[PDB]
Formats: sequence, C-alpha cells, structure tokens
Amino acid sequence: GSGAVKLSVSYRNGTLFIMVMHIKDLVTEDGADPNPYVKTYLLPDTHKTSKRKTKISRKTRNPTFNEMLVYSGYSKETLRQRELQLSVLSAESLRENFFLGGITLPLKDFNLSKETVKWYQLTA
Repeated sequence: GSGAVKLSVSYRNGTLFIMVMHIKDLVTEDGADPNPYVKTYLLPDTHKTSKRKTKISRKTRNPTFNEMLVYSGYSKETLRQRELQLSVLSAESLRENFFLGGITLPLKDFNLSKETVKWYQLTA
C-alpha cells in the first residue's frame, strides 16, 4: 500500500494552505525505520519557487507532522492548472535520501472554497 498521508487542503486570502497531519504505514525495502519528511512542489513551476518541506521525523514509519505548508501569491485560476506533487523521503546522513512514496493531486479536483481533510494512499 506504500502508506497513506492525512492532509488538510484549503485556500483563503489568496493563499493555499497544505497541512500535512500524519502518515501511517510507510515501508522501506529493508525493515529499518526511516527518518521521513514531506516535500511538495506546485507544477509546472515556472519560476522554480515552489519547493516546500516539513521537518524530519526520526525513526518511524508512522510520523506525525502537523505542519502547514504555505503557497502564497497564486490565484485560484492559476491553481486549477497546477498539481501538488507530494513526496515522502527518508532523510539519511550516510547515504542518499531515498523515496518512500508520493502522490500527485491536481488542484482542480479541490473545492478551494472549503477545507478538504482526508487520507491519501501513497504510490511508489
């Protein structure tokens, strides 16, 4: 299943709010507890300014973040032509950080006039 992430997606005062609440069931291909963090981009990214990331959650497959990722300066019209590429990676200090799972969500699928809160299944 690769795990699932709970997110709150809302938009107010011209700002997109992505709250990464928590993740459950991440899997590594080696039985070691990863050091997960979440990274998002809004694509396509004309100016190369959309990278956002949470802090690192140490040794766990079920991290709780409760972190708000903020994307300001976008109109709702522009967002309808953007996808939220969310990636969960393990932060590693003696080897390359590795991909645990992710999901791409077209913002057009969201009623950005309200707050959408739900769990999303990650893919690999």
